[PDB]
Amino acid sequence: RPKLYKVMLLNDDYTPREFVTVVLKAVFRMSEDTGRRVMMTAHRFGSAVVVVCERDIAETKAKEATDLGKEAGFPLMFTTEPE
Ligand SMILES: NC(=O)[C@@H](N)Cc1ccc(O)cc1
Repeated sequence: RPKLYKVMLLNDDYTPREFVTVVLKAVFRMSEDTGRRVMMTAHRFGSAVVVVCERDIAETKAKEATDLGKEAGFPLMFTTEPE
């Protein structure tokens, strides 16, 4: 029985709010609306659960989404943690 992993969106003071949104759309197939809501959830409370899936997939999507911010000169960070 594989363990499932939460992909966590973390907060920072630098990454633009709308950039986080379009990342969430592109990588996690969220709409504009859901993207804003999740993005703001991290914005206020420090973090937010984006998705929960198999480990290897969680790691892949966390890396992709983080690399988008990274190569843009942003500290945007997606992590995985187990449940
Ligand atoms: N520009 C800002 O004010 C950031 N707090 C926006 C942001 C929200 C959520 C995040 O996971 C990351 C960044």
